[PDB]
Amino acid sequence: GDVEKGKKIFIMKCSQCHTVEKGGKHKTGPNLHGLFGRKTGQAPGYSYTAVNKNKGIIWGEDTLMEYLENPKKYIPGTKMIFVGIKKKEERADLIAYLKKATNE
Ligand code: HEC
Repeated sequence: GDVEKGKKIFIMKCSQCHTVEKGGKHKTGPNLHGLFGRKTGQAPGYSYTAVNKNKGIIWGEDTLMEYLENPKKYIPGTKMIFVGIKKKEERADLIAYLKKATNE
């Protein structure tokens, strides 16, 4: 996917609620650094819903592809208030950006 496009998607659709940098602060949503290969609900010091805490999946390329299409379908009860990203290419660009930025 395209990291620069993915970065723009992130800035416009996610960055008001999320940071990605190491040590980034929690806002409405959790800091996302380290997300890849980690279970749901593991950002240190963030208070998740019980459903996000107990979803029990590992974040990676394919689970982010599904989740970001319709968060509340993937985790009913989530407090992430976000309709989703319908186009797979936008999702794939965004996820390429996250795999860089949350690992950098
Ligand atoms: C822009 C498309 C994004 C992307 C890529 C993500 N979010 Fe959010 N998010 C928000 C809140 C309140 C939560 C916690 C939800 C809960 O506890 O039920 C989340 C959670 C996530 C995750 C899961 C993180 C984990 O550690 O399991 C992920 C992968 C994620 N988000 C990605 C809040 C918001 C928003 C507030 C209005 C907005 C906009 C976004 N998030 C957008 C995005």
